[PDB]
Amino acid sequence: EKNVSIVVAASVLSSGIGINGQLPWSISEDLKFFSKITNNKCDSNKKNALIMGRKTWDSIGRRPLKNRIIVVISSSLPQDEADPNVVVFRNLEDSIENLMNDDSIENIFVCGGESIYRDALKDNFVDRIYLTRVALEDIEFDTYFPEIPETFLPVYMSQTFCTKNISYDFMIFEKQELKSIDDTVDLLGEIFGIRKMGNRHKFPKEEIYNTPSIRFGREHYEFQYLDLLSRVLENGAYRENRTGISTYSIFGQMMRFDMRESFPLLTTKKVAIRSIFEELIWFIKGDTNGNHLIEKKVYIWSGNGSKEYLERIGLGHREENDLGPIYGFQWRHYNGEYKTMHDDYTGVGVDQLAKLIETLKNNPKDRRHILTAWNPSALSQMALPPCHVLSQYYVTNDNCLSCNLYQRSCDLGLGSPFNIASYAILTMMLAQVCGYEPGELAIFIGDAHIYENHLTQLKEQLSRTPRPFPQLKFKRKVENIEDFKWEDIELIGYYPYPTIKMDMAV
Amino acid sequence: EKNVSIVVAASVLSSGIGINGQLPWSISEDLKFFSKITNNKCDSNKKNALIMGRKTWDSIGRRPLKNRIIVVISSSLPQDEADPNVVVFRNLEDSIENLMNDDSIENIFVCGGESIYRDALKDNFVDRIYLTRVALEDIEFDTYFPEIPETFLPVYMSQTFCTKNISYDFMIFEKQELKSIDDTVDLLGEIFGIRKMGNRHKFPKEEIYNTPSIRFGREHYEFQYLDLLSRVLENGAYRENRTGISTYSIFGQMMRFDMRESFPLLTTKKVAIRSIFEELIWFIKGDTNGNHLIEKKVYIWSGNGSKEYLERIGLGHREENDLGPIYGFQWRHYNGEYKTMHDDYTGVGVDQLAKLIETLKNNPKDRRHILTAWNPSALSQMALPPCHVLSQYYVTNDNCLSCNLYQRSCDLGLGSPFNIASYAILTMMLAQVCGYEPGELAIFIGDAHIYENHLTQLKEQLSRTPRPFPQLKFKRKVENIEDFKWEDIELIGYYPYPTIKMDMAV
Ligand SMILES: NC(=O)C1=CN([C@@H]2O[C@H](COP(=O)(O)OP(=O)(O)OC[C@H]3O[C@@H](n4cnc5c(N)ncnc54)[C@H](OP(=O)(O)O)[C@@H]3O)[C@@H](O)[C@H]2O)C=CC1
Ligand SMILES: NC(=O)C1=CN([C@@H]2O[C@H](COP(=O)(O)OP(=O)(O)OC[C@H]3O[C@@H](n4cnc5c(N)ncnc54)[C@H](OP(=O)(O)O)[C@@H]3O)[C@@H](O)[C@H]2O)C=CC1
Ligand SMILES: CN(Cc1cnc2nc(N)nc(N)c2n1)c1ccc(C(=O)N[C@@H](CCC(=O)O)C(=O)O)cc1
Ligand SMILES: CN(Cc1cnc2nc(N)nc(N)c2n1)c1ccc(C(=O)N[C@@H](CCC(=O)O)C(=O)O)cc1
Ligand SMILES: Nc1nc2[nH]cc(Cc3ccc(C(=O)Nc4ccccc4CC(=O)O)cc3)c2c(=O)[nH]1
Ligand SMILES: Nc1nc2[nH]cc(Cc3ccc(C(=O)Nc4ccccc4CC(=O)O)cc3)c2c(=O)[nH]1
Ligand SMILES: O=c1[nH]c(=O)n([C@H]2C[C@H](O)[C@@H](COP(=O)(O)O)O2)cc1F
Ligand SMILES: O=c1[nH]c(=O)n([C@H]2C[C@H](O)[C@@H](COP(=O)(O)O)O2)cc1F
Repeated sequence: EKNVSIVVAASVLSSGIGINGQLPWSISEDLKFFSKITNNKCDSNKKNALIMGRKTWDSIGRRPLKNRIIVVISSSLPQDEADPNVVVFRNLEDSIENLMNDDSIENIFVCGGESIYRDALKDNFVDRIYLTRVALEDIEFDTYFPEIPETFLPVYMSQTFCTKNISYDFMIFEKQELKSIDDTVDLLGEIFGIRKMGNRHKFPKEEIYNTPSIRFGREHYEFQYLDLLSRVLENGAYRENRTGISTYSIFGQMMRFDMRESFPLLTTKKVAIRSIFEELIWFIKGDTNGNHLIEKKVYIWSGNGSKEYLERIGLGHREENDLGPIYGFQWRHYNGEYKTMHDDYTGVGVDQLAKLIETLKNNPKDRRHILTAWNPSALSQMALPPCHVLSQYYVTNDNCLSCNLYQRSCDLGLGSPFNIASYAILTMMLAQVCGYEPGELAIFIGDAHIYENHLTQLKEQLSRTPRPFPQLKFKRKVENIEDFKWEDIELIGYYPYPTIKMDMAV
Repeated sequence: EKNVSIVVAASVLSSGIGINGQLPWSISEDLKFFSKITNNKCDSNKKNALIMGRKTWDSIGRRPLKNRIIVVISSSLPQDEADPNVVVFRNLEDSIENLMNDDSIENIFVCGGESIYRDALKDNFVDRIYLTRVALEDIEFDTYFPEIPETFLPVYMSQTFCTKNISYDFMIFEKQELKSIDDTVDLLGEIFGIRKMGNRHKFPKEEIYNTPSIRFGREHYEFQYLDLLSRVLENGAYRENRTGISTYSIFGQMMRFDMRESFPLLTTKKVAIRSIFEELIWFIKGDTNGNHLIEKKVYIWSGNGSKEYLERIGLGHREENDLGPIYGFQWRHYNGEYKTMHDDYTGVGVDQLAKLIETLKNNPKDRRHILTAWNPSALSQMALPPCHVLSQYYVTNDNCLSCNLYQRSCDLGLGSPFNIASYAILTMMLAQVCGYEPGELAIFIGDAHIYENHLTQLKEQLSRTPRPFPQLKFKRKVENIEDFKWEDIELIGYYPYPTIKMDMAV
């Protein structure tokens, strides 16, 4: 009685694994994973057995794999005894004689085809599943991986990797069937109520924890957002704010995101990527005219730029969509005397974005690559004070550009998915203009909250197991950061769950 | 064969437990901990046995404890059979007959005196130790807790609690004697080198991990700093900077600190608390004269305020210790045209600190309580750009004041211990002026680094097991935040390790 594991690489949605007798992709790192996961043994005097169908045996050229014994399932192949590294059995059941005897076999792996996968789960022989989800779907398949039965639960999900612009994950599904420290902490939690800081930061309950079975393997960095969503539902204090819609708020959180091998665009909800870019390039160009976004069918700044909202906050004399000095006016013309959105401010103010780019490539190891937007002198003229307040940038020793963002207030339903993608794109743009590669993205949050009208929606989003991040590449290299266009951005491998509607609190 | 645990409350340094037949302190929460830790049982049809000496039996008034069987060790007391909850044995060895028979006893606890504690460890009967370290030392003891033998290792250290201005911890010492997820992550770490983000954030090795035996119980919030020290020693990239002393730097870190029941002043190194305050009140008053700190014997701003350093950065015309517009000039006179340190700036600039206090008590649930110091227009006039750049404050539903601080650059040897205490004191001052209690302190760090001349010192600091945080209380309630004086601050229960000398990089 030893371990039997399935190793497979299937597509993310349709679970396709083959086409015309070969794989529908060429991922080098995946083959290395298969080689290391099937050679992983504890006894040096034992070998691992790899069960596979005949057509798969034809796919690998009918040649043995080093340090392993290939078990071919076929009714026609002659049970040859010449090659000691290849053995043939007539049916799958007989091949599981590796259990009963043959103590020289330590582990068993089932890396066959649809025919072998299907009647290996149906016959209930599989203990573990090593799944390699690949983000390719608009191609043709003819051989699929069967649906994972409900007896299996995911226990690990790696970060999203990239090979030839193809995103892929690594998951582990397992078949389901000290206390002295935990008890002492519980007893101290009963004595001190909210005096013990642990009780102010309780672990989320299972009913609000996305994919609860993955306990120790929450490596995928979308969990940095889905678990922040859970921490708010658990510890969020019911509070009122400037709007009529109350929130559940906690203070002091952070999220990390990789940008080297993936793009932190959430997959549990279809995020409008075009509107994010059109807002970011709107900041970079220095524009404050709210109509230029409406002319491009971007209505995210319409609520805070209406005639009734401006008169309500004391800016009735201001024009319709004149948001005033905001993001992109403190970036390009800091401390500049703002008049209207039609005047020409070329030359006035401190150009932080220009000095940022000039410093990033003339002094990379400088510790002052900071782009701020909090101007106390201009706060009263703003239609809305800056939420993503201050950002710092960092050049690593391997010529990568990381980014840290502090956010005073975070709408986890609407603003947060945008802010993650927006500052990811901005870091990539700065990397190309300065000649670096994208690094990491860390977002530090002050007032992390959830609007009470988003409770039914965000609980729906938490019920969706995350999919691998897509890839974002630029089609051309620009000479100045202002020259970026929407046609220059190519989003590769984005297969999200259906979009979720959530109303903005004005 | 069941479990035998020691329960004891000893002083932090000398390990005193008694005086004149009674305890040297009155901590209510500690007695509740003893009651719950000795009643913790799994079988409802069994009771726990509490072994204690005769003099301890006199201390509790010779009356039984509910739901427990007290075992008194005494050579003179008559072995009475009347009370079934009290039994007397002639020696400690005979009393450990609870093991051999009497299956109605589930657990055994040794909460005796020095006489019972000493020959319970010497006879090697103890499996676990529940230690309650109390921060009282300048009093008189006559009964001590014996030194913990090397066979025990700490596995848990709770946060610092407060009762009647007395700080105390809870530790657990234990006697020393799935893999499928860990292996898959290791295999992916071999395939992808630094492409897997986990390899850029490696767990610190044991030789640089403070108190490595405490794996799952790093509750004490001094570990938020000692483990950041370890993460830098593990992943820190060797980089040069504006000074001649290179650093080991990582990007994007955070630390949490409780301020309700303790004061985050590091105990692994004696921190000059007076110099921290004199710098903070120097900021609050709006002063930029570097000599006023030297007149108060505070020389932390002498390196960056010398005649040779000012001429080196292009400010030769500036006076000797005229640091220019820095912290405390952007706080009180933001965007104010700076001349010299002798002029009168009363009225010019935006007073953030005043508007911060006015907003904290007139609109607590506001999400804009932000105090910034990054002014791009005044950066060129500064002797040193702001390190603690921007801070945000938050009022909880139970009238507590939390604080978030973003720090672009962090000298983990010198600036970090100061910044932790400085913004802790500032939050407490704002709480008293606004009528709140201290809450939490979260510090978000950009360039967290360690200067290479601090390597021998910081490794020494990592070899010291942390002690409970002290308490900081104000002697009087001030009417304005500027009225605070050093005589008004009382530091209670600070018993740190000896101070460590580290040179500042100018
Ligand atoms: N992405 C991935 O991880 C993997 C993908 N693949 C791909 O899948 C494709 C091949 O898989 P597939 O087409 O399903 O063929 P299979 O690999 O599953 O093998 C099929 C053969 O196995 C034998 N067989 C199957 N069931 C039985 C049975 N109940 N009793 C006796 N013999 C049986 C038959 O051999 P016979 O007719 O001779 O008796 C049959 O022709 C290829 O494109 C391959 O590249 C393969 C492995 C892994
Ligand atoms: N901080 C804490 O957690 C605790 C503190 N304390 C404090 O400690 C003080 C008391 O402890 P302490 O003074 O050490 O006295 P003890 O509680 O250790 O008990 C002493 C008595 O135990 C008996 N005894 C001890 N050793 C032996 C032996 N080898 N054989 C037979 N009998 C033995 C003797 O009784 P006899 O002479 O009658 O034979 C002796 O007088 C008190 O102040 C108490 O409050 C007590 C418990 C816990
Ligand atoms: C056609 N086929 C089946 C195949 C392909 N990809 C997979 N990918 C995954 N994740 N899981 C599988 N079971 C799997 N199976 C193949 C193809 C090549 C090799 C192979 O050459 N393996 C070498 C590895 C070669 C290398 O290191 O790049 C080995 O050492 O096992 C194995 C199976
Ligand atoms: C003198 N003495 C010994 C004593 C005192 N403090 C300690 N504190 C600690 N952490 N550990 C000990 N072993 C300990 N022992 C005492 C004093 C009072 C009670 C006592 O009354 N215990 C009640 C608790 C009373 C309450 O809940 O406040 C119980 O239910 O056990 C026990 C032992
Ligand atoms: N309270 C408050 N005020 C704000 N002022 C400005 C903002 C930024 C902001 C960011 C995002 C959206 C938004 O509608 N997103 C969204 C989400 C899911 C599906 C479709 C869309 C719309 C689309 O297809 O673009 C709106 C506003 C903002 C905020 O998020 N909250
Ligand atoms: N590179 C660089 N530039 C700086 N400019 C300004 C600072 C702030 C700062 C903070 C602390 C100290 C300092 O000497 N601490 C210390 C530590 C241990 C023992 C004794 C003392 C001195 C004492 O008793 O006060 C000096 C400077 C600072 C910095 O920390 N690093
Ligand atoms: O980029 C943004 N990100 C964001 O999260 N918000 C949300 C956060 C909050 O719900 C509201 C502003 O909070 P407040 O108006 O109280 O400062 O806008 C707005 C943005 F523009
Ligand atoms: O409050 C402070 N905290 C701090 O950590 N430093 C250190 C960090 C770094 O070692 C140096 C400034 O880094 P740089 O001069 O490169 O901006 O001062 C200075 C302060 F004033």
